[PDB]
Amino acid sequence: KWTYFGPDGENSWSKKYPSCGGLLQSPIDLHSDILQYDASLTPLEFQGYNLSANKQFLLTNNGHSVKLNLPSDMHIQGLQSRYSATQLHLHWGNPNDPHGSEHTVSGQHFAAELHIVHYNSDLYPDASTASNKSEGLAVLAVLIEMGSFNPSYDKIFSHLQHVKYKGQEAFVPGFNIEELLPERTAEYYRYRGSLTTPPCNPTVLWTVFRNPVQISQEQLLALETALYCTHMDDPSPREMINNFRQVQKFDERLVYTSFSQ
Amino acid sequence: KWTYFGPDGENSWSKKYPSCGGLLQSPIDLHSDILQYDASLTPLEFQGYNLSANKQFLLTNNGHSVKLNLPSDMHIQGLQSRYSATQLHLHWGNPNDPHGSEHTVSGQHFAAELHIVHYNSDLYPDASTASNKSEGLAVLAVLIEMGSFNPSYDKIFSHLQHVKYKGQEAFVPGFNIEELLPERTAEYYRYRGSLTTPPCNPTVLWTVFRNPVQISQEQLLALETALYCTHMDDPSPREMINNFRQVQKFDERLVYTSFS
Ligand SMILES: NS(=O)(=O)c1c(F)c(F)c(S(=O)(=O)CCO)c(NC2CCCCCCC2)c1F
Ligand SMILES: NS(=O)(=O)c1c(F)c(F)c(S(=O)(=O)CCO)c(NC2CCCCCCC2)c1F
Ligand SMILES: [Zn+2]
Ligand SMILES: [Zn+2]
Repeated sequence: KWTYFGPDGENSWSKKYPSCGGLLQSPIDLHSDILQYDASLTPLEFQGYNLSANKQFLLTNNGHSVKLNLPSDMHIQGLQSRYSATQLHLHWGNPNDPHGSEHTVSGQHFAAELHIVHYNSDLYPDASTASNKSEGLAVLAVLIEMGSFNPSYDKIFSHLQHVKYKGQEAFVPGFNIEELLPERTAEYYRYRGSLTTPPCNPTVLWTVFRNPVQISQEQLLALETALYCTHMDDPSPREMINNFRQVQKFDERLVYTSFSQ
Repeated sequence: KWTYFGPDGENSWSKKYPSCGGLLQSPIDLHSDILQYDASLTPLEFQGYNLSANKQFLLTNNGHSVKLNLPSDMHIQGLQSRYSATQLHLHWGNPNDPHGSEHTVSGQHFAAELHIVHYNSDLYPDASTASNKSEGLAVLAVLIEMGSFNPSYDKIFSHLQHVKYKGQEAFVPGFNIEELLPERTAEYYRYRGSLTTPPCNPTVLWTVFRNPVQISQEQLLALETALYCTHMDDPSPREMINNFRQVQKFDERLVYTSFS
């Protein structure tokens, strides 16, 4: 059992999960000193993001986040191997401190962060297997701020109130995930990192888009209040909040940008 | 041992020291949402900070920072118990990313940070005994930014070449420690936290001053380049850099300010 608050909190993850205390840890603060423009950085292409509306995809509160499972036929192109979708999830903060992105940009926490997890399907038979292996994962990160209502994100946020507790499962009608991407996806930060949750394997190529998306005050509140980290039967409920890991040292590492300034 | 890097860096500190994976950990990001003004916070009074120019004080490279020993006559007034000085020390980054303050303000790392450690000498016989007890410590933080040369800080820095390796020591003549403090010291952040290094006891009354000081770029480069974590006879040597902890979750606590 690992949490984001307390003695089983992030500082103690290394105890049972050695990689959490290891190399190439994520997330990071995105700031000019570690940034380098790289003009070999080409736009990604997104394939099979348009999931059938006439089909439904499994949403899961896993006691640590709310995740939507995704079909392996959805993949990205523009990286070295094929990367096929496995899942998306979010991290966020709390109504007292609604700044719970994981990556930060010149020290600024955004409101929340959306992650779309892909695995290496040129090399590995699944995501689980790929996760423990080198260059085995690729994560897309969309920074989220407060602003206008977001009908596309609502396509997820409306099933929340019905997966409130640990282990619970429910169904979203398939939709076009590219709707969850920001403006100018060609402009992004790229670097080598790790899973931000136990077991923290250093196996992730991160792409964090330069531009954020906007969801409204109420959707943001909704996301921050809907879920619990605990089961239905648990005598000591815990609200699912602050489910972002703190930024990590970035020693001898560099973040590559597809954009100049 | 414990380091700021590698498999013995900060995310593994809790495997050696229970408190570093506990509550109320320092340092923290100083940002708008969690600041609460508190008109109750009166200016501290610094007693016995004008050290005798006629006395030498030990400056030690301990493999983690450079620390100057301070006399137990040196104390803070203004708090509920008397707090007496034990030492001061610093934290910093590296020439390639010269942002190594422990506290950040609105997410921004300053160049470096100066810490002046005190223990509660109304309750306890010394610092080490006080290190694990209620209301044990009060630490003063001074945020450091790169800029104008600072004569006073050079009263410490000018000696850096003498404490280059771990276990190495210089002697420093007394000057006024208050000269190290930024202006308007009445203006500060205040919160309950911990030691930023192992054993990380959650026994520190923190006071971070609002205003940064400046040191020159030469002065900061000396601090970033003179010192080593390893002994002189270590020919597999570690540079002393990035000797600061990442900011901690701080999300039931508030930080109180004395200014608006
Ligand atoms: N920010 S993250 O992208 O590194 C991340 C999470 F934050 C996260 F919580 C998870 S998971 O524990 O919720 C479970 C995945 O469905 C994964 N998942 C990865 C690691 C777990 C191995 C199997 C799935 C591969 C991705 C994950 F990748
Ligand atoms: N950031 S800090 O102000 O809490 C701090 C340090 F960063 C630090 F490095 C030290 S250290 O020089 O002694 C090396 C760490 O072992 C102390 N020293 C205090 C805490 C040590 C235990 C009890 C005595 C109080 C001094 C210390 F207090
Ligand atoms: Zn994630
Ligand atoms: Zn310190």
